[PDB]
Amino acid sequence: SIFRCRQCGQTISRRDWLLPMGGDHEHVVFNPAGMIFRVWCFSLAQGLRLIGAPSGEFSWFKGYDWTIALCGQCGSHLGWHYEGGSQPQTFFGLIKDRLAEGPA
Ligand SMILES: O=C1C[C@H](NC(=O)c2c(Cl)cc(Cl)cc2Cl)C(=O)N1
Ligand SMILES: [Zn+2]
Repeated sequence: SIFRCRQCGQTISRRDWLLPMGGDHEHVVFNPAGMIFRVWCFSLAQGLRLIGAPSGEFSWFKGYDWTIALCGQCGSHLGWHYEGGSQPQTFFGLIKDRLAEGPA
């Protein structure tokens, strides 16, 4: 029902807020360092700290620029916030295995 940061327990998001971007909330992707991420898309999230300036470089989602999303509490890299696109303008792509699911 809710998703917390796996490292410290910070409240991050909810199952109800999963978003099927391109028909699926799950997207498996790699960055230029070859790191594989299983990214779940969410319409909304909280408890994050978004860092740096948005960048389109290597964006996995056409038309969106990303900013890195850290856990606001412990600093763990939890994913990205996506903006500058259309339908929707913004969303979060969070790394599934950095989250823990549990009761509200
Ligand atoms: O949509 C995205 C987000 C994802 N970005 C990254 O992994 C990334 C890059 Cl490329 C550079 C730095 Cl300095 C830090 C990070 Cl976290 C990517 O490659 N495509
Ligand atoms: Zn945390």
